[PDB]
Amino acid sequence: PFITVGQENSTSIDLYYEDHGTGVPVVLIHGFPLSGHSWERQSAALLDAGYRVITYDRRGFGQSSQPTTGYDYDTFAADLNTVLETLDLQDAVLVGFSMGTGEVARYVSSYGTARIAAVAFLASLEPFLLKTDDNPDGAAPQEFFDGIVAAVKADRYAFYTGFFNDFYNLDENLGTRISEEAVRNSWNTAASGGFFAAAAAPTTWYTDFRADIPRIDVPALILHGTGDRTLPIENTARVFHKALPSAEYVEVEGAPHGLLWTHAEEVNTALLAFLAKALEAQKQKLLTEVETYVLSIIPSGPLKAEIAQRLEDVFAGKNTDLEVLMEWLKTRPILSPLTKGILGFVFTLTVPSERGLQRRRFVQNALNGNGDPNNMDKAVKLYRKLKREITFHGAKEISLSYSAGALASCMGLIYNRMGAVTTEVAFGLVCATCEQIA
Amino acid sequence: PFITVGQENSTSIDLYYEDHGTGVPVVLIHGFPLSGHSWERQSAALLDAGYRVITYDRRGFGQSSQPTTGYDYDTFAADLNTVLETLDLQDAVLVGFSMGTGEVARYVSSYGTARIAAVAFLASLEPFLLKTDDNPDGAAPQEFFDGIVAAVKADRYAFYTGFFNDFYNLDENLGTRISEEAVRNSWNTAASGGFFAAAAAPTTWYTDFRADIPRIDVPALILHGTGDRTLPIENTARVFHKALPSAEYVEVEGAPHGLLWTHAEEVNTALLAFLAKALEAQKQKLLTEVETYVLSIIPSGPLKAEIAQRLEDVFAGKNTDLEVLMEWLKTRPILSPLTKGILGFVFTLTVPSERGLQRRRFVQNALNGNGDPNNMDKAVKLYRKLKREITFHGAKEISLSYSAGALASCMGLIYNRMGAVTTEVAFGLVCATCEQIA
Amino acid sequence: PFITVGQENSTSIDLYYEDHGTGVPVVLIHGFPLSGHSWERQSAALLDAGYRVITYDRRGFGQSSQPTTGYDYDTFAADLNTVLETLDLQDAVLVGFSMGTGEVARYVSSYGTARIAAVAFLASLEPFLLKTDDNPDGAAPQEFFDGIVAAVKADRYAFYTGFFNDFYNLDENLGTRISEEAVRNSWNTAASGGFFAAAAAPTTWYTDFRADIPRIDVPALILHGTGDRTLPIENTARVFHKALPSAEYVEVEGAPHGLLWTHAEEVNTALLAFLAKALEAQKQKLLTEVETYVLSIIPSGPLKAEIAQRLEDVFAGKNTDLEVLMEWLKTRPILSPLTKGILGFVFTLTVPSERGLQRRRFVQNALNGNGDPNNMDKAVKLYRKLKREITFHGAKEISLSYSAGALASCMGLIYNRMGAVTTEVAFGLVCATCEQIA
Amino acid sequence: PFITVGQENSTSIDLYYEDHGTGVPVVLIHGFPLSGHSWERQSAALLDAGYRVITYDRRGFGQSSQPTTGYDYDTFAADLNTVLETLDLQDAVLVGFSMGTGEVARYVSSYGTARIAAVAFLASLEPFLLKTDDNPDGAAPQEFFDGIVAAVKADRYAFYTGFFNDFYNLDENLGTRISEEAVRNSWNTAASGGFFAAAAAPTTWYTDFRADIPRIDVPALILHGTGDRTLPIENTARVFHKALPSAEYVEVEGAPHGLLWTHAEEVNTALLAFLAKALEAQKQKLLTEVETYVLSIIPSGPLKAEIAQRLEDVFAGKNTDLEVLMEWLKTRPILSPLTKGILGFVFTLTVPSERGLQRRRFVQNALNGNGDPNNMDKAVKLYRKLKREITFHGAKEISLSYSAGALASCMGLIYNRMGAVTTEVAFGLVCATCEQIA
Repeated sequence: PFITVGQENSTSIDLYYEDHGTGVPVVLIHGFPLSGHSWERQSAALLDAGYRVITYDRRGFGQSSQPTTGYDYDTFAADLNTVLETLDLQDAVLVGFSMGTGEVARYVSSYGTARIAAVAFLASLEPFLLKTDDNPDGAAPQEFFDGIVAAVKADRYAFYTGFFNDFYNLDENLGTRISEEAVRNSWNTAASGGFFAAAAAPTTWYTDFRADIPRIDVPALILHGTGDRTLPIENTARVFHKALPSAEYVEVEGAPHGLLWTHAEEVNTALLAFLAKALEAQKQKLLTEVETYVLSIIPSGPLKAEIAQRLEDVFAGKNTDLEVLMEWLKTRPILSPLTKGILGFVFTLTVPSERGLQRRRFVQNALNGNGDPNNMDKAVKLYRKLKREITFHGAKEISLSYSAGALASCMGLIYNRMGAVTTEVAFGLVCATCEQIA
Repeated sequence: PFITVGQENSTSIDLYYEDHGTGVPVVLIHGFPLSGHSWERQSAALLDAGYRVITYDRRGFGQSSQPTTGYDYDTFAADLNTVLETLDLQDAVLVGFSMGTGEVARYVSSYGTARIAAVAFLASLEPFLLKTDDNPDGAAPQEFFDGIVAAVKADRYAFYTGFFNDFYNLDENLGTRISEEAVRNSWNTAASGGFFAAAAAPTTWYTDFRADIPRIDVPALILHGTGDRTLPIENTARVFHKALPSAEYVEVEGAPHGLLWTHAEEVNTALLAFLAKALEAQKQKLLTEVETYVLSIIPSGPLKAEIAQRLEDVFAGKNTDLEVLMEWLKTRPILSPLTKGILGFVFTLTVPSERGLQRRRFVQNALNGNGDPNNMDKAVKLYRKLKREITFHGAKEISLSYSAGALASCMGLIYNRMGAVTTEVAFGLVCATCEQIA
Repeated sequence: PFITVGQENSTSIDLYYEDHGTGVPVVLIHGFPLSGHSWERQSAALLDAGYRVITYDRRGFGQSSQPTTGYDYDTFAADLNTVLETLDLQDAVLVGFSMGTGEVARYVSSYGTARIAAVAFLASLEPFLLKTDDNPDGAAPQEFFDGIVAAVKADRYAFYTGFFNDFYNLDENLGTRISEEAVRNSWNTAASGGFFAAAAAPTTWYTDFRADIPRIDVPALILHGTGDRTLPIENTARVFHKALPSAEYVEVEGAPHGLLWTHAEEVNTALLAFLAKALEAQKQKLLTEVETYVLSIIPSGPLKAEIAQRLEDVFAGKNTDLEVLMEWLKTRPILSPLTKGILGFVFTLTVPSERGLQRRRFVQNALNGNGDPNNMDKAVKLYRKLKREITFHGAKEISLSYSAGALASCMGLIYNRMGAVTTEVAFGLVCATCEQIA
Repeated sequence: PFITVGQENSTSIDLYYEDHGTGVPVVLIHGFPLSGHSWERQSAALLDAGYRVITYDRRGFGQSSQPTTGYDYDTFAADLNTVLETLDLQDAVLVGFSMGTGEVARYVSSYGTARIAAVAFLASLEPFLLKTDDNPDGAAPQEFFDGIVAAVKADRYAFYTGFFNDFYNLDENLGTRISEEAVRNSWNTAASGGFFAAAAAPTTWYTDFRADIPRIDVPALILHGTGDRTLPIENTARVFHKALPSAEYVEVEGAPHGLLWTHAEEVNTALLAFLAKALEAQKQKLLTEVETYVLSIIPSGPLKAEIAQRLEDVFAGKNTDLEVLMEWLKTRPILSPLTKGILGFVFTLTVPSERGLQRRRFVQNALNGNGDPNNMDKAVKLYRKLKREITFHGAKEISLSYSAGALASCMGLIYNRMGAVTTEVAFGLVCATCEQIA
């Protein structure tokens, strides 16, 4: 599986990637000098949780092409962008490691967070590795990194065995956390990378990410090992935590750089917990926002109280039957025919349990909107535009330039054949429909 | 004449209606199982008085379409809503009878009173007909209403002759209050209705309106016959009066259910009296509305209190001389020239005595608006729409699409004796002029 | 509700009709000289059974326009055609009465039975009323009918009272089966018809339908009253039964012509029973035909036996859960991935109980068909054509000119968004898909 | 350049006008009997200060058409309106001279000051020239003006030489303040005017503007010459100042009527000072508005406070060196590269001192935008639209319909000197660029 992301002379820059599972897209960005297959312990856990794991090999590493140009985070983010755009991910999760944490930071700070739901930084490079007079929180001067570069061009293969000695802490974890077989393969992966890439990659480690940090507006997770030899914890995560206090901070005791394998159990537990927590918060933040707009059409009374509980009992996840709901919604005294349709429309999008009902008829008759030929035509012009939309705020703004009858008819288009459009965009119409009747 | 209010399969649910006369819109809603033509005696009196009679046929009755769905007051009110919206009525009058009294209450409790000036409940269903343990004030248990439904489904046509026997009290009024021919027509009307409508209509009689009663904020009239056999007065109007004491209560002695025809002379007298009283209340309520917008331009001080008194002493009908008003209005130090014109313009329209003398100039120079042909042209374009306009909300709505300079010149047109628009639209200009200074 | 079906000089020929309920379309064609409202006892029973009742007024009768041309069964069938085409009915039921039985016969013999599922003849005219030397089974010579025509032009209104005297047998059923009120309305309906229509309609009674009878290839029901005075049972249904022995024959004892009201209970019971029986037979005749083709792809073994029972337990109507079925279908040893998708596709179309499952994934991956760009394109060309198709035989023939992979991909289009197309057309693809793999 | 403002028979009434410079729109209205070109000394001074000079010729004078109807101030103001509306001026300045002062006064009392920021009356006609019994403060009786009309109709050309003798005071200023050549051109202009215009114009001089004076709510400037022979200062400006005390009053000593040329130095100083005061209130509120959008890209912190100070110290006009600014902007840790370019782009547009030196590089690399052929192509499509635009609000709205990458690249085109739009439009790009990054 490849994705063309560039062009070099006569050759085309293609990246190897894998696409597994179904659900919330989770992008795993590996680090130096491994490939996407180094996530194999994290991949298994994410697939069991019900996520969609998408891993790719960075240019010059793994099974991807090996160019001699474009080795900077501005290009790396551009490659990530191309991957996200081609695969068309919405509300995805970016998880980075080593060099991968830089790609996550650079993408959010350059391409925004229209497609991103949450981020995770495992053994990050942030905020700065280069120790200068402007930033004493560095780990080493440029003379150190230059020694590494000269070492790779000297003997790239021999450099690996020494690098992995501090990567997994073989003087501490060999035969314990990581077998001798696992070390050999990690060497093979590094050896199967680009010769020019491994010599150019370290020159990207001392890149300044200080300008990229405050552009993070999504729930973040900063995780780092205490026994990390390659990336000193005191020069990375500690000052990063100060720059982004809102991010969940987790230190793994006695964990090397490659804590993806050694301390897999600790990382996998903390990562799945963060995702289960952070995505639950936004899923619910759209539900209470919809509930706000939906209750703004219901006249104050006992029903406005009753409708809220039937919603809350659904928003929490308590089992409820639609037949009783759809019937109880029909036999409602205060509610107008128009608002019965809107409530029924919400109830279908909020319950995983459809109860095996094809569809209801009282709402279809309610969502007609007086059946005006010019009004139904204004509903299909909207329906084509909502399919191209991705965000909640995007769906609401577009569907606010149409009449209330048009929105209802447009809701009818979505009610019979959904969908196409997605639930986040679906709520954008509903929140717009209830807002127009005010 | 039809108004589309719904949709059924391939067919459209249309309602037959009539629009006669010019003046204050009066909407007459018939009851079971007649049509809009049953108001022909009340209509005639309203047409002679100078009102605007608007009658429509309920779905499944009269000349309207005959659907098999939506026979509840929420649909009945929704249909009523669509009718009011299409004709775009402001400060209209709702008169209900039998089932029609239910539609008025449900409309007010669901769609508000933005278009309603006053309401009237003739032989009401309110508050409840179904006699249960929670409400002993019912007229009969559900087994009774179900017997009627079963009687209709047996032979709806044979059911009519028996129904009309207690409807008009033929053992008391036949040959006296109502001829046999008029009864024949009432049968034909019932026979020309929907078969499903007549079988679904009785199930709406025992609807609870107790939650809708206190939502009535417009002047109401509760009228009922003492000899009503179909709707016992002790189970309807008597307990209805306790829930809404503010409503004018009038009993017609020895009057049956169909008192629209039998005691027509009595009903028309009580109804015309109610409108002349309730609208007089609103005429002055528009004057206080003008006072509201006009005082929002006057600076806080002793004058803002005195001006309110100068307005109220005129609005009530107390005798006042223009010479004192026009002179005292002229020699005011703090008030700007613009607000002098608006105050003078109001003062000229509310007092009948101009004395047949010259015109004034200080108001004329402010309301001239500099006398520019294109500015006067935006005033005559306004003048062209205001002579064709009838309502207060209509004049206001139109002159808000014009420049601030245009409003001044248009107020000048009516003051300078060029134009001659109605009193209600003139205030629409004033309220719009005062609205622009905000 | 009107349907334009013709043109006369400056005027347009429109027909009044009603469209109620949802389900299998049942067209009720009234007789002379009533309207569609005369089905009001049959309409109520059909609406409770779950059918879709569609009644219309014949040209020159009821609320329909009253032309002076086109009074023949060739035109009457043409009008029926226009109604069926405009409403777009599929697998509908034609029920005729008096003159209406002729319209049913003429339509089937001229326009085919592409839209017809079953027919019913209540008090038929078939096969011939005119008693000549060629057909002694007539009821009267032409001199009799000519006396009627002269009687109508003499006094159309007076003719009705005498006609209804033999129509309902008032000397037998008045005050018993039919009230005096019901008779008055039937008069009103006849009086509200076309003056020229009532004088031209009888000249259509002695029309020869002998050439139309053998074109009936659908399940039929011949019903007639024994006490029918207008249409002698011995001259109609008796010789009709001989011409069509396959038709269910039912005689109602002591029933007049208008047995629609008098013997409503007997007719409604026999009609609902025939429909419940006759449509069950075809619904099942498509299921066993599909089962035949579906089992023709499964290799002989224990599963071919097991798959048949899971289908039969569904075809009968026994409750079954899809989750167990879809999972058991997945974990099948002999079955290829391709055939798993087809079985899952059948299981979704056969159960009313969807169990509240959004959709399955193993079948979507199965129905891909190797994901060939040229093969998926050949699937959408088919999908546009299947929406325009109506019959089972029509769907099969079209979808037999495409590759097996195209059908699978086309089944995928229908699997994600059905539908669009309908189940009868849906099975046409399946039966074609399994047939191509042979 | 012409503006259609009316219609006369087969011909169209067009006015010649000029639109020069960029900044606050200043409309200069000339007087009798010259043209718009008589402002050439004020135009030059206003253009150097950085204003936008807009002059037009009154109907019947200069290069404008010469109709024989519509010679009154109500029409003159109407013409001015059409010009202001067509050009769509916002917060403009109306400056009148001689006969021109009446149009400014006449415009403000009819169309408001929604488009007007300030007004200026040079050698005004206000408040009244006609000496009557109501106003002894007049300049002349009706017999004087009638003598002028008769003098013009006698020999319009000969009238000019005598008129200009008192217009510029040739017996005092000839050869000193104004040459004989300048007078000759002034003669040519008057002779090229309408014959009927010069005979109808004087009849507008004695028009009453007293009702128009108190409607002036904007900062005003009353200026007049003391040695004015055509308009005696004691009968015009002296009593005008009393009617509008809030207006800045400035008398030019020893100045004739035509003080636009003779005392240009005196007028330009007083006019620019008046403009510098009334317009300054608006000048600062747009600069802070730019600052508002610019600060919306800077992350909240200590720098957001320092950057605000760096903006304010430049907007006021305090001397600052770009080398320190561009270097300090370059060596900023928190600021992203993209926002560095925008700040540098603003810093380059706000300081007049380029030092006649080189360009900067850190901004060139930021405004590149990844150098994508399609993103850069969307930048040149914008540049074509921005060269034709004039206002700040106009530039912002257009460049808000393009992508963020295009805006960056478009800012690059103008910065790398591949284009040249105005400062007001330049900020329109910046303000549009900053709004999209949110």
